[PDB]
Amino acid sequence: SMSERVVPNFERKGILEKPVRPQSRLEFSYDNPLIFKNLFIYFKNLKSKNILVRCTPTEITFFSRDQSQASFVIATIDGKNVNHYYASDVFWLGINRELVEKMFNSIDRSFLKITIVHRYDKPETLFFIFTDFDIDKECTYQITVSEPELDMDLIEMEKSISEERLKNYPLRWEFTSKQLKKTFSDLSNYTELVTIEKLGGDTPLHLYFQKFNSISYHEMYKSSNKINLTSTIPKSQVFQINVKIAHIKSLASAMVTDKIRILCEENGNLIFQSEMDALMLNTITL
Amino acid sequence: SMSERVVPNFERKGILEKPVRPQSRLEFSYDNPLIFKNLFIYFKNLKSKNILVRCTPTEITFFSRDQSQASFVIATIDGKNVNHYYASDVFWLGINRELVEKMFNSIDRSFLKITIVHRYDKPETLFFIFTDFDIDKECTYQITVSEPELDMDLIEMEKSISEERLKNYPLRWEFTSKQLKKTFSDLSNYTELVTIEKLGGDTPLHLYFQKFNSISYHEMYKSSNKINLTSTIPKSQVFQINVKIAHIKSLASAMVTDKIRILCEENGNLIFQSEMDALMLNTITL
Amino acid sequence: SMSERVVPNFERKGILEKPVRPQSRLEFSYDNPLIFKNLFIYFKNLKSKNILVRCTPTEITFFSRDQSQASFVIATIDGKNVNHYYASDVFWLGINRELVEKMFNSIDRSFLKITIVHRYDKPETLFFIFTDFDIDKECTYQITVSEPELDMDLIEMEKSISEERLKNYPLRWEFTSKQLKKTFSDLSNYTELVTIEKLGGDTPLHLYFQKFNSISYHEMYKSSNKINLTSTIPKSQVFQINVKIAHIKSLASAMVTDKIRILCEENGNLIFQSEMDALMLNTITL
Repeated sequence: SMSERVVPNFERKGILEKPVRPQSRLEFSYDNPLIFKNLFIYFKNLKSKNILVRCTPTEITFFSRDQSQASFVIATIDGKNVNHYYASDVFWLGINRELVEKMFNSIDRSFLKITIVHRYDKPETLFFIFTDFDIDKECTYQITVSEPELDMDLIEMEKSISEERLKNYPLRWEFTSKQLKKTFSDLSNYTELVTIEKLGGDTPLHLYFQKFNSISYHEMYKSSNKINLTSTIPKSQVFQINVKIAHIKSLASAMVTDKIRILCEENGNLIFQSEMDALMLNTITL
Repeated sequence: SMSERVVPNFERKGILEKPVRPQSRLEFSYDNPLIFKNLFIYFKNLKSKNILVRCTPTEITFFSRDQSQASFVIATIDGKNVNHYYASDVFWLGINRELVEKMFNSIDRSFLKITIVHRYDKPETLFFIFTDFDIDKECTYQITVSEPELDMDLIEMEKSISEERLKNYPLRWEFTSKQLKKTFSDLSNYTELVTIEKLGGDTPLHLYFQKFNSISYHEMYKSSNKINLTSTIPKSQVFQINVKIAHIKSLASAMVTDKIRILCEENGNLIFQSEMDALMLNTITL
Repeated sequence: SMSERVVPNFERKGILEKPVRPQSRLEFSYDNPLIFKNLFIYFKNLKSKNILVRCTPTEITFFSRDQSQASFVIATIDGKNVNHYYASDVFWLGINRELVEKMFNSIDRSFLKITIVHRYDKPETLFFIFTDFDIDKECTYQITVSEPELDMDLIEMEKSISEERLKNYPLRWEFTSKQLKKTFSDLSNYTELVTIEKLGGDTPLHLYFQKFNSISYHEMYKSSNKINLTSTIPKSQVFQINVKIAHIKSLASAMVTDKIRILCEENGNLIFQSEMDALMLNTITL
């Protein structure tokens, strides 16, 4: 094609009125395939067995829970922010994560494009196409998919991440993926639980654990503006919850996105919002 | 000496009429010692036990087979393309690969020169000298070698790589070491055998495997010019062979050279030619 | 603060007349925390169980021996070469290395400052504070320390590294940490002991081992000026000792400093002096 390395001249067309191929129930193309690799490293870290996929004319969404059933994951890729998107209607698919694990891990910088196709022809087949433009090499995966495991709680977890319900969480801040990784990797060296504490007002955010007669650790954020922290905790009121380290380390080590928004409420539930390009990743740990 | 790091001022003299030292049956010197490290990483990947060495007044050749006896390796370093070469006559040596494994792995960028000396004085000793010019440090290895294991098939494998016999292979193309590594690493994630298929004419090269009800994988090269593919397969004739992944991954992971020429024939035999600087590496898998 | 990354504007004030906080028996601050990480990688490589710490109004010193009891380590950080130092008197502390192992390993480039505080308030607590200036994040470790294990030989090992006793060692040279690592890693591939030999006069330094009928290895330094070698061995006199590889590889792999001074005497005792910035590291292997 056009090479200097191949110069990537891709157009972000978004949602199309009709597919290129007539039997396509879904046509997806994206110029950032590493998004899918990091997403499924996250699914691997969570030891998720099955990935629920919902395709609508506007976006595709991947649902999953971790093995310990504590964390819920909702990853939606917006069709208007990708290079090519069409979906005929609302249909669902089920993918075994172990089957596609190595396929997603095979994504490297030699692939400038990922294509996903589902056809009425093969109702139990999902096509994944990775394209190497340096040598015009097309790598096509034929993945056998099933009709979805119902999991009716997804109707309640998609409501839990609504913006009406989100702007009432009293404590929120932002970490880079590097910062979230460092905090919860260092914490995992000594503890499985960490206390998150914040006094009402302009006091620092505190993360700490205490072990008598050996080691106590306290990490304190003395400038709330530098982590985009906002708090609605009443003055002279103490916000204090304990959260598990394991699932947060799984998301942090996956490095799925650039920045990560952390939202906390008083009964211990956290929400992690990791938005990058076309991918909006939400983690609900209850 | 002359340093800015030491400025390497080495001369490629080639073959000499007589050695520097009088008792030298073989004097070899080369300014690219990493060639030998990658060559013996390959020998290690193949689990080769013994390396057969033939020294002639024109070149030195290393023979070996893999543990499964499927692959044959012929690596010859041309005396006219190295910095210093002399050999009195045609003689053979045998090296235990396990004995010299760590020695070759010790080669790094601090060594700007490898020297190999065999003397009539010590008929069962092979000298390997690595020189660090930053501190004038000379690292000398005294390796005990044996008289060679006969292996008479080498007379038939050196004939098999003749250019008369090579230009009749109907299917050939070229991969970079990175491309050959990616193809056969990704293949090894799901299969032990891959089908190589090519229809006569200007059709794409196809590599694929099929597993019912789980995963099928197909990688297709839509531009034969971009992989230097040439085919003599008759029009409307189908070339189709199955090849083992393991031994090819061993060569690809060794990253011995820059480019790799792949030659296929209809009964499944492959030949890999990897030529870099003074080293010509041939892999015959039958 | 002042950011372009945060521009580090730290002052090296040295020793202060009185602490900032009134109850501080020791106040230590340093703008090179990676020194402590490499120091405790060394302590980990030696499998040291307990670290003896002596704090004086002029400097802080860390003592330890390796598990095999062959090597002694004396690491002193000079208070006049750090950013902030005060100590009320001469007192001693004991630290369990396993307890603080992960804490020191958590030091990365996101921390521009390490602070160590001991208070009369908490006599069995040592505070370690790492500061991330990008987000004003303060990571405080509360380490439980004990009153020191007496180990009276430290009075004899601190005398052994006196400059009066050091300038009589007949053989000394200097390696970069990369060179010391390469020599004793390559040696560890084939041997547990290496012979160090030097003939009196301007002859090369020799390091070698010999194994009959398999492999002999000889590394020779043909330019003594390039490794800053000085010898007081009488002419036509042979200096020859055998030294263990393990403990030297532990120091070399730790990469604690830039250069390393090696001192040898005729009864096999070695001394390694590794001085970097505020840290002076001495290794005595008897």
